[PDB]
Amino acid sequence: TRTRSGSLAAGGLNWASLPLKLFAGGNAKFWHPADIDFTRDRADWEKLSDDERDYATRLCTQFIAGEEAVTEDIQPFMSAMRAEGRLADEMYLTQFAFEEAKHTQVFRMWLDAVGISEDLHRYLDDLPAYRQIFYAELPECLNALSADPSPAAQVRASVTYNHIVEGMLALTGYYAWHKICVERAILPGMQELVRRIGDDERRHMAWGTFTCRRHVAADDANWTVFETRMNELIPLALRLIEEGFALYGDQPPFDLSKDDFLQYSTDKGMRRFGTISNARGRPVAEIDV
Amino acid sequence: TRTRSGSLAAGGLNWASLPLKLFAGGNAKFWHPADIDFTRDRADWEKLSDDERDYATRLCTQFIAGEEAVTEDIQPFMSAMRAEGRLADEMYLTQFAFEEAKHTQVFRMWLDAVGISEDLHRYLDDLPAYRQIFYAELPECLNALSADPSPAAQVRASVTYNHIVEGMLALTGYYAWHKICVERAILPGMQELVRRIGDDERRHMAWGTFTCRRHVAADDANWTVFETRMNELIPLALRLIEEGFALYGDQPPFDLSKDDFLQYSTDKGMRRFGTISNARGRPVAEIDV
Ligand SMILES: CCCCCCCCCCCCCC(=O)O
Ligand SMILES: CCCCCCCCCCCCCC(=O)O
Ligand SMILES: [Fe+3]
Ligand SMILES: [Fe+3]
Ligand SMILES: [Mn+3]
Ligand SMILES: [Mn+3]
Repeated sequence: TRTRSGSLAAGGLNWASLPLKLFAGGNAKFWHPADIDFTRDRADWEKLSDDERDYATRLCTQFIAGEEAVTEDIQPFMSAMRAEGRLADEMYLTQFAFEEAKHTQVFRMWLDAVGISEDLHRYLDDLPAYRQIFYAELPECLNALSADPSPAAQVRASVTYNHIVEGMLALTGYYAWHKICVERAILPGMQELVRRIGDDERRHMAWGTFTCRRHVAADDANWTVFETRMNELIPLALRLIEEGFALYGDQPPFDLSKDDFLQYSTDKGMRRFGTISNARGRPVAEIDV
Repeated sequence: TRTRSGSLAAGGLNWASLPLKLFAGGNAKFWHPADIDFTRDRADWEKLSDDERDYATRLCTQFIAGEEAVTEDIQPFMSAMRAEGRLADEMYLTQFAFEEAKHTQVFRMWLDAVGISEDLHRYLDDLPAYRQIFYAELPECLNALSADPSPAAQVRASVTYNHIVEGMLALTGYYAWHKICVERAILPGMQELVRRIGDDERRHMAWGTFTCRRHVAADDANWTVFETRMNELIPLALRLIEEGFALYGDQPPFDLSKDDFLQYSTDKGMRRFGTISNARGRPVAEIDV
């Protein structure tokens, strides 16, 4: 439904804007899935116990379905950016979406490398909080942006996507793979993939932080939205973590500590608020363009 | 609105499917905008005549606005792929969209390198066919997919996007930059950018070809759709080319021949049909999955 082109504006694009800096970062730090050596993970995998394989398969399942979900569910944000006339942010989000596709790809390649070929949905059957987040909260909230690209809708969506799903859940998951792999010096392919996905995620989270901060600065009502949505989801995220532990008698393999993981995740969620609240009362110019 | 996850299916993803082969290709052949040396183009640029700069600025304007448009307008196709349950195609399209963003980026960097900072919309004022394609036909047709992800809607959208805008117009534009730059051995940064964008475009067009072929094979009614939409747009594309020549008295700089360019573009459009018509009557298995 088009009238003008952002790329043709006087002065061009502002390469110093956050989304364009992130885009350039993603270009400089682009990594190739074909560069990750998976040829050693199967040997480690076969040496694990049944329980250890079960746990790691279930963690992997949660990951790859989550990547897939974000790949799909990020799309309405691109639409919102277009509605706001923010080409640089739209550009950034194309990279974001591509990266999530590539995350989906690399987990799939790891699964293939370790010999996993069965339907994995069964690993989500007993994780109702997971399904509530990834099959309901995330798509429903993101999809709202198609009809309502308002600052309030953006903030709600960014909380769900960037601050909870990435900021709380994915980071806690990376910590889980850390606990599984590092001290035992196993699964070097997984380890490498997690490092690289982590690196991409740093940018995705920077974008989400930026997005909430600029709306918060512009209108303190958006702080309301932020705080409310965070407080709604933190317990649901924590329930996901709890349900996962419960399936293993709260004593999973790899010596994972339920209390450690709840503390970690809580910290990750809690630390989010401060990072946004600092935008309150700031000239939007100090935050944006 | 989610129920299952494609990434969790028995047997995983099919790495041999066309969209996944293209995705892997795009990963292997990823190019960095920061690798293109632009530091020599300004010197060449300043040696051109006013007329030559005018013509090339207008060609560049058409390009970068077109990249921007496709970056934006590809999005509804991702939605259609999701509706069809085709995760591999969705994945591919994230890469496609990212690449168009990066195309937009690199043309913007070239403009900056040559010292162009004015608002460029004025270069489109006298190109009404351009505006009709890029501001009306392309967004309207693509946007239809949001509400109607049917095979017929997909085919119409793919004709507009892949077969006309890329297949006919962009290819003719690459030929224009070839005529401008190669024999004179100028603008090595432009030349390099055009080669790299060309390489990405080969994949985008492969995807569009695949998409039309699989719907055509599945139902010959989709051949109707294809043929009709092509025949509707070819004259509009040719009018775009004509209007561009007319502004320069049908004798632009760089010794460009109107008749040569009309023949080239016509050939590019015409050659499209055969590539799709061969899918008629074929088992879809010979074309897809
Ligand atoms: C004890 C560990 C429980 C950790 C929870 C695992 C859930 C994985 C969430 C995946 C989200 C991916 C989102 C993204 O890539 O941006
Ligand atoms: C005599 C030359 C006239 C050529 C027409 C120039 C129009 C440029 C179209 C740009 C389309 C970009 C689409 C894409 O990148 O996929
Ligand atoms: Fe992410
Ligand atoms: Fe393209
Ligand atoms: Mn990810
Ligand atoms: Mn392009």
